[PDB]
Amino acid sequence: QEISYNCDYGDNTFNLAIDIGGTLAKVVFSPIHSNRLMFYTIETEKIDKFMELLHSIIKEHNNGCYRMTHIIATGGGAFKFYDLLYENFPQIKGISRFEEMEGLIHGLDFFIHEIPDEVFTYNDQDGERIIPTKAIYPYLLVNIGSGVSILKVTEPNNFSRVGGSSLGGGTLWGLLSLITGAQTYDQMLDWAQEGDNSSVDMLVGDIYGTDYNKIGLKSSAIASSFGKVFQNIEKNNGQMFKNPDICKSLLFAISNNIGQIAYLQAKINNIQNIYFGGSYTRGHLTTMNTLSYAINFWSQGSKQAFFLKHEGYLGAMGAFLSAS
Amino acid sequence: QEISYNCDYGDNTFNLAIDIGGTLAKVVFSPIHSNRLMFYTIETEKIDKFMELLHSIIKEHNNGCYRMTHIIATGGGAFKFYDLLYENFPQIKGISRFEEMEGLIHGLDFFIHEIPDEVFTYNDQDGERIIPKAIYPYLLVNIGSGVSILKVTEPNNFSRVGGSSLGGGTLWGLLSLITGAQTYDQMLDWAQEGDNSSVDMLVGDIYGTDYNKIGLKSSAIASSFGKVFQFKNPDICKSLLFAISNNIGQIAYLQAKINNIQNIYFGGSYTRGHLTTMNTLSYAINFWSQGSKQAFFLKHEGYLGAMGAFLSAS
Ligand SMILES: CC(C)(C)c1ccc(CNc2nc3n(n2)C(=O)CC(CN2CCCCC2)=N3)cc1
Ligand SMILES: CC(C)(C)c1ccc(CNc2nc3n(n2)C(=O)CC(CN2CCCCC2)=N3)cc1
Repeated sequence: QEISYNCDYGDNTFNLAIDIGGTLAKVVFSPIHSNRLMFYTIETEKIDKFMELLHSIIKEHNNGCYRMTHIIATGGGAFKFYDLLYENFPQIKGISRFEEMEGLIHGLDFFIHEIPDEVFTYNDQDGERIIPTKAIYPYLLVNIGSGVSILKVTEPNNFSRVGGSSLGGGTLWGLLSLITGAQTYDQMLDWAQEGDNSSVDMLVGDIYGTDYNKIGLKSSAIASSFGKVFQNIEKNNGQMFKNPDICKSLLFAISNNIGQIAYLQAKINNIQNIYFGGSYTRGHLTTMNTLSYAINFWSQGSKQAFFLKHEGYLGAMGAFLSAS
Repeated sequence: QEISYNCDYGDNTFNLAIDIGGTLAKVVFSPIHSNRLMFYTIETEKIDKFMELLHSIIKEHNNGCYRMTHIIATGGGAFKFYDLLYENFPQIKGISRFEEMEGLIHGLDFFIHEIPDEVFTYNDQDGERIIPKAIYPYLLVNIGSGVSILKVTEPNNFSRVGGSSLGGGTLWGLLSLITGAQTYDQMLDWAQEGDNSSVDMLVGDIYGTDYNKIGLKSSAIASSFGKVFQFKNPDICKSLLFAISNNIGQIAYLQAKINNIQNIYFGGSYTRGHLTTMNTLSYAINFWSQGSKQAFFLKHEGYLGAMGAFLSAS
């Protein structure tokens, strides 16, 4: 989903920014003179195919001219696959690394300051609102991939990772894949969307028979994700539970958890604006709503969720920008 | 698991404190003049048996005298099963209600101040240590089905500052449906035997090395179940126990940090003298605070609310 941006092409270098995660490898590049930023994603585990795509991009978008190509790598793979990369691209101007947290922040900051129609709020009440993007700072980034990293940015170039969590997209995809046997992330999202978590979850209402306003929770609030199930090829003979219900429950469970940790991190760091990055939302309305509600709920309106059109490309984008 | 205590039998009343939670129904009482505190737990699912037990207790330890029995009920069951309670005890001295967070805190604070050998620390390196102002402020992480978190800054100054739906229920639920484990006990056996890297993506899997710039070694868990969408039940168990326990750990740390708290007491039905769990929770606290915060555990971790209700009669 290309972006129009006036790039500086003064050094006549074709910059291939790659971000090789645990699961997803992202590429950001701009054919010289195009004023277009282009983005692809392929699985990390298809490492061969990832390299074919890289050669293919040089072939088609830079006239097969290796000598003018600079590879800039970020994410774990910048170390882990560096040798393989150096070996597979003998003729390039060079392959260099850019630090992962710097990349994320550099990419996000760029989108926040330079790309119209990139940053948006979303809940079910309000719909989608595009932001017309130094009341920027400080801001939080919650980067949801397989796992979750949380970074603060106090000002341009001043950032740090303040924490993270092992309960991310990878937990969601993994649990629901094994349990319900969904084959796509899309399919589990559709299953979630039409499901009912109250079949598998304990609500406050189940415990109290009513609201619990003294602690600020309604009957419908979730007390225990999957709380009803102990209290009741393999799992198919295990299952007495609706797959869509399971998918809903676990999507709420993980999102709400991310929401809470984001909130707590924002709290500590006196941040109002929370940006969600990574591969997790994917413009999925329910997901964005759950995240926005969690932030709103915990902050009582005082803090705000934000999403990004190019949410999965923060790292690769930052890497790209470093090669200036 | 009786505590011996010098109670005030000033009212001459048999005070029967109950805390009916979502899964667990708890009871604390003292036979008059015994100076004994007694504790039983029955599943909420078996509410009828819990009711039968309350009758039993009155018959056995208060001499069949309903007239001098005062029930103090807390937990959501005090609301949801009010009708059953009144139906069971129309003729007792009173059925009082005590608010649940106040009961938790009153229970905890009494155990911290008054009962020797109740509060301990535990990890794999140092073993169990019994602890014998410097008390406040403190945190309570109450884990049953879900999680409540409370801050207590002075004797009668506390609040629930947040909570989590990812509790023991999430663990028992996923592990029971995925693996087939019968009991919380047999999850810990499976987990004891387990290697989580089978299903968890580690830092070392992503970087081929440490990421010490962010303070994470190659063996740190980047994504629980992160290998699963590209399986040994022991591995699953250990993965999810880490997943849930570390999360609770992190959230406890963050809440403690927001509130400038050093000491974090765990209550509920989750630790239950399970060494691994207690180690996991301690380590998370340790890790996130670089050793400057501390997990504490309680011999009667499950009875905080009943205990606080019991004390409200006093
Ligand atoms: C892909 C990449 C970047 C390697 C990665 C790694 C891990 C995760 C998510 N997992 C995670 N993140 C954490 N985790 N676990 C902890 O256990 C503690 C923690 C903070 N801790 C650091 C040391 C000082 C004390 C505070 N941050 C996401 C992405
Ligand atoms: C049994 C009993 C006591 C009924 C119970 C209920 C819920 C849970 C766990 N679930 C949970 N706890 C939360 N949750 N979710 C939230 O979503 C938000 C939240 C705090 N929020 C409320 C409004 C002001 C800002 C802070 N506390 C455990 C035990």
